[PDB]
Amino acid sequence: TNKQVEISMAEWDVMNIIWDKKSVSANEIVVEIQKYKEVSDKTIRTLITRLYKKEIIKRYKSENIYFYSSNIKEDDIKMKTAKTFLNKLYGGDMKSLVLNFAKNEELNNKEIEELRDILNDISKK
Amino acid sequence: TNKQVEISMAEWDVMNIIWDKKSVSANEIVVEIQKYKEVSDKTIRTLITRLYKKEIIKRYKSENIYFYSSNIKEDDIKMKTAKTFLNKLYGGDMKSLVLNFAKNEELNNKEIEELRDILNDISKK
DNA sequence: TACTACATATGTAGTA
DNA sequence: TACTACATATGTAGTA
Repeated sequence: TNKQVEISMAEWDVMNIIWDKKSVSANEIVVEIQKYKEVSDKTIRTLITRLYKKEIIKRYKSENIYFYSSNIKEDDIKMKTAKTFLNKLYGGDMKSLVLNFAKNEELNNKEIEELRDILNDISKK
Repeated sequence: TNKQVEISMAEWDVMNIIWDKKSVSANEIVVEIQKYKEVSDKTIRTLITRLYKKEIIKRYKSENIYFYSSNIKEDDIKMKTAKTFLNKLYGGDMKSLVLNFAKNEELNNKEIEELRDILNDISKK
């Protein structure tokens, strides 16, 4: 038995990379994340170490280098995070959140329609 | 000039109450929040104090009691939080998040249709 | 790669 | 109501 599966806000950047590349080396994660923000190799490795310790990822040695892989279902931890978020910011109501989106004009009719599409597509049995 | 407007995860419970009741007393916030979880008067007041200090709320004295009110646009801070969330968990793609919802079966066709509705309703000019 | 360091934050709550 | 206390966490990063 265990508890709360945790992913600090800054940790998602590491996990999204681990989930996206299935099996990766710290160095890899490090270069990938730098491709879009100023972060030190050490900092990222701390995140890596921390995830590894919370057991959200596992590893094995390949050459003499460590390669990491997810030890948690992505769809599940993101979904749990999202409900938390939705409850706190909208009393868990996708409507209330999709409506706050249109309102603040964070969506152009092109995206509004693509959505309405896919979404109409889901209702379709 | 100033910076980052902050609302710790536990703070939203206080703000949602301040935004919902327009002008409130700490005591009020305290009873309201207890109506759904075990939290001490002091704890909640700390949140209140902290928000007040970050200037996300202001106050005036009424009888000799303090009444607080929002000093920030709700639609704006929630929206900023949501983009942050969406970028981190879905590379900012409402589709990708609405699809993760249906998938994990966090939505019954009733809600799926209400959504598709309102949403189809938004595309409607 | 493994530990350690560390200012700031966070969730809880106690003293003045 | 105002401060203080405090374990744990968090984002950054340095030493072994």
